[PDB]
Amino acid sequence: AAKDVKFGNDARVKMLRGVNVLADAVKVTLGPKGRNVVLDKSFGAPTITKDGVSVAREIELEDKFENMGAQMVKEVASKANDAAGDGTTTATVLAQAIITEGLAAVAAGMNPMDLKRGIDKAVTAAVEELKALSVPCSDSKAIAQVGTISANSDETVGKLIAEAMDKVGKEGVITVEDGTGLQDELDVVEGMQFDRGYLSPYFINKPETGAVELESPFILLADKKISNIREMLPVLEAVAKAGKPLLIIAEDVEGEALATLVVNTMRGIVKVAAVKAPGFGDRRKAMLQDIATLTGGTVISEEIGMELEKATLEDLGQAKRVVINKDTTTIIDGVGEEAAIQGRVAQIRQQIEEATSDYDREKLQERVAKLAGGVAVIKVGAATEVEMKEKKARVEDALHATRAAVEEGVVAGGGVALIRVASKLADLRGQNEDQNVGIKVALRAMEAPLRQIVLNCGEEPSVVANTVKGGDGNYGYNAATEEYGNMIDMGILDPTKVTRSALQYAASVAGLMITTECMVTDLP
Amino acid sequence: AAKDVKFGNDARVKMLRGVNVLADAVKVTLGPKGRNVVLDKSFGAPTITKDGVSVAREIELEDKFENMGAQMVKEVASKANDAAGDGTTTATVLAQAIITEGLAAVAAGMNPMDLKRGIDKAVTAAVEELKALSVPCSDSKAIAQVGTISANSDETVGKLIAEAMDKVGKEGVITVEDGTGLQDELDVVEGMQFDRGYLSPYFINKPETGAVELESPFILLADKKISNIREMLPVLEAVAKAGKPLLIIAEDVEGEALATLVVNTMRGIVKVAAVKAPGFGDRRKAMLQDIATLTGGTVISEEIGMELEKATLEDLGQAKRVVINKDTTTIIDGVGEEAAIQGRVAQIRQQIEEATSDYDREKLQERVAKLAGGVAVIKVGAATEVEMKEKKARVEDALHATRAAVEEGVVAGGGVALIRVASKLADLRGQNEDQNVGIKVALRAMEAPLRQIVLNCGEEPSVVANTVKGGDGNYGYNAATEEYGNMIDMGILDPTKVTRSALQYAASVAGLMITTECMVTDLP
Amino acid sequence: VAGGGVALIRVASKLADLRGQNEDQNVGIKVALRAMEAPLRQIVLNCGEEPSVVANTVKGGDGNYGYNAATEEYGNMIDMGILDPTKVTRSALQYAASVAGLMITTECMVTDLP
Amino acid sequence: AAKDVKFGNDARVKMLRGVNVLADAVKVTLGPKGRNVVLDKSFGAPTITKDGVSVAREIELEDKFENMGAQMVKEVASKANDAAGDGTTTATVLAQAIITEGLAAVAAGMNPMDLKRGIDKAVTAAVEELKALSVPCSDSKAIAQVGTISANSDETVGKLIAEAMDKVGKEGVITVEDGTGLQDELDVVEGMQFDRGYLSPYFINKPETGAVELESPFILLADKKISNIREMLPVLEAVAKAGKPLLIIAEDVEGEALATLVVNTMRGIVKVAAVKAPGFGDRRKAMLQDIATLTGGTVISEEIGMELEKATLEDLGQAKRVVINKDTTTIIDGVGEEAAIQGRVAQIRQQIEEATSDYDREKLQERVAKLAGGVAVIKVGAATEVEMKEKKARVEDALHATRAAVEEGVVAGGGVALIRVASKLADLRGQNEDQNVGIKVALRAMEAPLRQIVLNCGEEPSVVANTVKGGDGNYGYNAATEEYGNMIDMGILDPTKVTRSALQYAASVAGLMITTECMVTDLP
Repeated sequence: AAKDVKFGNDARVKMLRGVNVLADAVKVTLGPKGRNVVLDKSFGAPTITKDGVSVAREIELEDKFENMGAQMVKEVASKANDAAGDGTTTATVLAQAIITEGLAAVAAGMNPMDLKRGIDKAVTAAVEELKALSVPCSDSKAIAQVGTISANSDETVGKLIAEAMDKVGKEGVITVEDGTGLQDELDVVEGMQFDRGYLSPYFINKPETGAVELESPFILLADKKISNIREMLPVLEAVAKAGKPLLIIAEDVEGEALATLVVNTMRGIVKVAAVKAPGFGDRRKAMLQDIATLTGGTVISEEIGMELEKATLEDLGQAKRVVINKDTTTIIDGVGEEAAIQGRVAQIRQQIEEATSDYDREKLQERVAKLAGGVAVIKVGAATEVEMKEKKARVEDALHATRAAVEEGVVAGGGVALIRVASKLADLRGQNEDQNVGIKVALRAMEAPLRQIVLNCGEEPSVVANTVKGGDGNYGYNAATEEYGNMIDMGILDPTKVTRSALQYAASVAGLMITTECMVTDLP
Repeated sequence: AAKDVKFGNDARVKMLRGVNVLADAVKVTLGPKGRNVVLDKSFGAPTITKDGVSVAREIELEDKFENMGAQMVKEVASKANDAAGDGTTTATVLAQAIITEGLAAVAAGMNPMDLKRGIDKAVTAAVEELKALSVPCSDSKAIAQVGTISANSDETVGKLIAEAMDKVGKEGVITVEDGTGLQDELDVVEGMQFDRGYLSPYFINKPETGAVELESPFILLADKKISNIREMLPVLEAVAKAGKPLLIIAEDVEGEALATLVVNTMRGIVKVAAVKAPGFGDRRKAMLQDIATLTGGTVISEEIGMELEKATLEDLGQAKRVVINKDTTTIIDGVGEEAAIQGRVAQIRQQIEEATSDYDREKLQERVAKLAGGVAVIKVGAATEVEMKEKKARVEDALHATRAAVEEGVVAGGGVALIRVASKLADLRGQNEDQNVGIKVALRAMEAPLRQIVLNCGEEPSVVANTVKGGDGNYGYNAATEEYGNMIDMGILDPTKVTRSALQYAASVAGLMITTECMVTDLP
Repeated sequence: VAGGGVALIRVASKLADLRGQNEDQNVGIKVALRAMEAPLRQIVLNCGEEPSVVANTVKGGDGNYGYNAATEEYGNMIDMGILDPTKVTRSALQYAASVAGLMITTECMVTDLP
Repeated sequence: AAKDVKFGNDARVKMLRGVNVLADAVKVTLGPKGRNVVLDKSFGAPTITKDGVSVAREIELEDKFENMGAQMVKEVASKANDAAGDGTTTATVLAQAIITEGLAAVAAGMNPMDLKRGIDKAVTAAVEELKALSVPCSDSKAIAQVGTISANSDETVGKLIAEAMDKVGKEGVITVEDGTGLQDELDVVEGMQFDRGYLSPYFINKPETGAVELESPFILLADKKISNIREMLPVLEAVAKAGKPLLIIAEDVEGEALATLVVNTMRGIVKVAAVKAPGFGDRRKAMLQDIATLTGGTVISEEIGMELEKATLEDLGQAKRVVINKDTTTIIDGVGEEAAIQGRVAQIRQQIEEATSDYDREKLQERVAKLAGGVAVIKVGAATEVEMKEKKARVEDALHATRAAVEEGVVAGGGVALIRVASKLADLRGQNEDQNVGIKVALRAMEAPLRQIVLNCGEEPSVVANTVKGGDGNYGYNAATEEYGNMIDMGILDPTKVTRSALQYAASVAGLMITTECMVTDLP
């Protein structure tokens, strides 16, 4: 198609304008005094929300260049929430601050590349100071406290998360499902989790979390790439008959088969979802067999001369639930008999001994950890379902937050960590003056979220900022109570992982935009 | 699609103009001297109505932002009518008053959140004062009186209702249906009512009542989430023969299945409605079986491996009638054997003995209450179908009003209760000045309905308001007769519940609009 | 009195308990008190410093303590030789309020046609 | 009249565009390879010129704001030529550089006042480095070299100027006239010069110099301020007979009288020009009397009761020539008797013995130096009238430059003094970073003239700039011969006074414009 090509200053102003729409929309929601955004729906009543992730999702602009800006920040910022379970909005206001100052500078005649290098130096430093400020969360006393705080002072939720983590370990797999009737339950079931996400959205049956959820599905395990639905049909009919869901695991699923499957389950014919088999090379075949043992299926490989058309319901594995992310798949309550599974574990566990290589040994260890590890399942009861769904939501958010803490610790929330960390870097320098301007740009940017929060409250951002900078450690401003003090003690905190991800991703995309000299889109 | 995004002042005035159209259209109908609204139809001659709910239903605006506004108040205000059987028009004029003043204040530079907090404080204060002002309706004399007043002073109607409540209790389930000839009938039948409403509008075949009404329908009881109508087809085609309607009670009806159900029943192919199964977890399955017994159907649960395709007409339950609200499902005259039903009752009642907890007990007592309780059916007699249909309608309204009265009592109608209550709160204060302005905003808005009624009467609203503020208790202005005095004595009253509801939902949606800083909609 | 507008903001900071006959009157009072911060906020603004912060710091101290905008230094304004005659500050405030009062109470304007 | 008022950023770009037209116009004339600018005249053929002053005089822009900018730099830059006899184009290109960069910085959010401070520091430091870099012009051999170089290498002009200064001293008054024939002449005559200029333009009959030149005029001396032309009329008519011009020396000539004089001398009858009496107070009356003695006139003062109405041709003074600048009046060959003049010298010289105060001693010394010192008249001869006029011009120019050189010395021309100095100041810092940017702005600005010159020569500006920055002292680029070397040795030089003046006035106006936040003009 004939394109429209814009260069330099213009490309930059269009982009700025697009992200300004995006950020100005999302940042009104920041903090406890945050405002509402109303999002129209063609059918039904409009949606009222304080959730900036939702708001971001809705933003698309008419002008193509402006939309490019908005969509760039939108995506890279999504990556923050994806990593730590939170921080997308923050990533966004940071991005907006850095880009505004950065562009100002570039247009003022400073070198885009030197500015980017300075920004990134400042960010690296900031992440280290962040490691310094972080308060560790390690014994389950801290664990339960953190979960509790994230649950909005529900101590039951803290007790719960901590019990789960002690049962399955801190790195162990934990699931949440609806409760049976007002008492919580906790059980370890046969299960596994690996890093492969859906091969396409539209498989998503749980739009809140953006995930795939299947109950008691059969699971198809085939070691080959599946490009054509011609091989699949008999197994698909056995699955149409047994009226159960189905999970496809292959070397990959592409093209004809992929489109036909998406179209098919979206039209409600034979509900199916597909993900890639984990890993590559020989360990791919092996892990495929591991999952087979866990779920009680048989791997179908062309290598042994097995064909997918002659495959039946019997060759398949099975489990009670599966949940699939953008990047993660979790298999819950697998049917495979205990003999097969623990004997397989013994095999691999002996392979750990016979290991001639450190790498190989560790790969085998990963495998036994997953297979033998099992899955923690929290069933949330409330007495009257409303209270249950609410609590359950609270439990899931708290869980993500607690995992982030368990990994990297917690820091003062409400953006005082960022403004703190930033207050310490004033002496930071680069290789030349442009680099230095880049550094100062980022430091000023780290003041943005706290200032937005303070603004939504009707207070003067510069004064609050001044007071917080004047103090030390985790000293900051509690926007909720309008009270200064120690932010951890006052129970206002973010996982260190969350703030780090927010700043890093923000700075990444801002750097990319600051260094963009040309844009290409289609003509209207 | 590409969006249009508005901020702050711009979006707020937009919203304001939208709710002003809705309210101004709706409030012309208020009071005894209320005016007519003419609603166009593509087919035939237009509708002339004094009913503000219908008017509300019709309002949709050309401007997307303005439409969002109107739709918001429409949605939250509709709820008062949902709860109390009345109060939606009131809620809307109340809301308009709160919104106009509130946004006015916001526009002056006051803190939106503080305005909100102050409004909510005045509303809490007010609901309490309403309980203070409230007059109990307890004995069946007063009950019959309230009924007679809601039927437009038809004592037959009062007599009938009081007789119904005496047969099934004040909390008991009561129904109204067409009569078999001139004279009324009253019968108690096996039946149940639980709080789950239609899973979608468009299921409504009776727009006067905002209800779904099905005669001699089949009932499908499934313990499953139903996502795919392919599962339904044998059952739906089987129900398409025998030419009877179908009620789906399941864990939920989602996506494809729901969409197809809506479409099919709206194109007249098979009349169908879907509702959520009551409760959650295990006791959900228990109640489902309760319903199954009541209707002589069979619950289809995946747990033992039953599939919906393998369901036949015989697995379906039946009743002479079902009625579905937004929040309610009521089943009338089930086919279930008296032996079966009574045996299930016996079982639950012994389960009550072994109960190791009060919680378990109260839940069971609720269940046997429903099952053993049955349903009162009032058949309205007339002589000439026209008179019957009319009287029936009046009986329904009176029924709803009387139930609202038995629950929370009655207070002086004509919007004078609200203004009385506001006069008692003149000293109410907040944490700061903006909070105080919010309070005064609410107190002043509470004068709006009365003031409107009086305007429609062609009288001077301020003078009447002033005179009413000057008196005490249930002293107020009777607009029909242009007479001041004791409003309860004059038979002009509202259930305390509907006035409460109107005020609360009004303040709710108003609070939300006052805190909206951004709106996102599609492009024209 | 202390110049650079700190006399007006001092004076204003002492009147926080001033109340009128009703709420609109109360609003009148706060409008005017808040207005008295305007000259220093402006002075500070032209200097490229943050008006709100300086204002804040000045209100916190007492007497003729204020901000010297020339030197960016806090202290005793009079001791720093920075002052206005009391008469000029009064006249500025009083006349300002006079015309402002008149404009606020103006309901109609008549001028010739273009 | 109603005004158009622009603020801030908008106003600044208006100014920027205005000085951009002026400068881009003037700066093409700069190199020895400088280009031509063509100036339309309504009657006859257009003017082809390389004189940037001439170009500047013509520039007036349609947009009132753009015009304000242009006129600002135009006026203060004119002040440079006025001080040193040269440097106006330089001042203008310098100003354009500083304004462009400075406003860039301001728009990027740097403090206007701090940028001004930084610029002003850099210039003060630079003027010092310029003084260090300066070469003295002291012995008359050096004086003759400077004159010769300024004369386009005519050793005759150097000879002339040196002989002239030797006749009258370094500070003595020197004038140039038409020669009476081939082979120049020099004579010292009775004459004087004091610093008072015309009281108004439009008195100018010599637009080339922008000066007043009157031949054999009458001189009026009044110790009064003249507000009304009625007192003047008999005197104006007395001057009207004998058909000679008239010089007014008074306390002042104001309002009606001055306007009427400008007007009358503009209609071509009664050619007259007016100036203030030199000095003020009592020393002014004394000095007036000195001029009276020199010219053989009589002071007319009201103190002794003399009135202008009774003044005749006899009271009027006389001289062979008078020349009046914007800032200077010089009177050449007065009719006063040698006795009168030398006797007045004796009066004052005896007053010097009696002085009990040093200040008075200095003032009297000033007066006898002026009186007894006389005026040098250089009469320039050549072969043909044309050659004579050409040479006369070369002599006038050379004299300006040589005077400037005797005062402050010479520095490397071709704009390399500026770029040299700038290279010496690279380490200079201010009180904060904004001040630093100010400093770098001015330093960068100092390269602009040389860069312009190299561009006009068709060579690469960055490259030449660089090579000159690499050497030391008076090392630079000769644009004419495209040869690098020692600029003074190659005979390419500017008086230190003109380069200094240029940089200072340029930075002056630039400083003002950068700190301009509001512009006010008339409506179109």
